[PDB]
Amino acid sequence: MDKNALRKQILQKRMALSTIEKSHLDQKINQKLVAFLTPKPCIKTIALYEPIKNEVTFVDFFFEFLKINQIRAVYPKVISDTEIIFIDQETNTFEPNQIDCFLIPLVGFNKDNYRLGFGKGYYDRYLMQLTRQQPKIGIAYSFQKGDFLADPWDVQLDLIINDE
Ligand SMILES: Nc1nc(=O)c2c([nH]1)N=C[C@H](CNc1ccc(C(=O)N[C@@H](CCC(=O)O)C(=O)O)cc1)N2CO
Ligand SMILES: Nc1ncnc2c1ncn2[C@@H]1O[C@H](COP(=O)(O)OP(=O)(O)O)[C@@H](O)[C@H]1O
Ligand SMILES: [Mg+2]
Repeated sequence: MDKNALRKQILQKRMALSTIEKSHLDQKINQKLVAFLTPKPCIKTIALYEPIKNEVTFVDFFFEFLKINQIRAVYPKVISDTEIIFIDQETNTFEPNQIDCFLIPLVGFNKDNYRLGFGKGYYDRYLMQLTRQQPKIGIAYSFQKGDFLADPWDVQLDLIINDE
């Protein structure tokens, strides 16, 4: 349904979310997230993101679950307008394969688990460098589901953790 039309629609529905609901959906999601990792304590370095246009938020206790398990959290930083890189708190940059798992922010997703981002293409571009079959998990509210045809360059997400 044209990636652009489906963006404005979902993005707007997400911006109209009430604090209490958002809170109720982020809590649920962060919990499915903690229960998602524990059963495979192999992730030593994980890719997160800094919630922006009302995206799913990462809660305090989630950051604590990573703290007591010595898991490093690296975040995306746009270099120019070409590519993005991932760095940690001390600002050291970790190469693509130094990252064991990617928790990705998104606007929408279709039945084939393809992502719909801001339209820049940084993630599709980046996530092609992963040669370790690292998990590409999309984080999102259950209503971010959308019907759109994927382009040849679109990266397919392995799992889409949502409030369900
Ligand atoms: N929290 C988060 N959300 C994201 O979806 C996002 C992020 N992290 N992680 C890195 C990339 C970068 N996404 C970007 C999206 C848009 C523009 C951009 O074009 N900015 C406009 C601003 C609009 C304006 O004021 O005109 C510009 O042209 O300046 C840059 C980077 N990304 C994707 O998952
Ligand atoms: N892996 C890639 N290599 C080269 N160009 C890309 C790649 N991925 C995306 N692009 C370009 O960047 C743009 C990103 O648009 P789009 O895929 O719709 O963004 P989004 O993933 O945020 O929905 C596309 O028009 C495309 O031409
Ligand atoms: Mg794409």
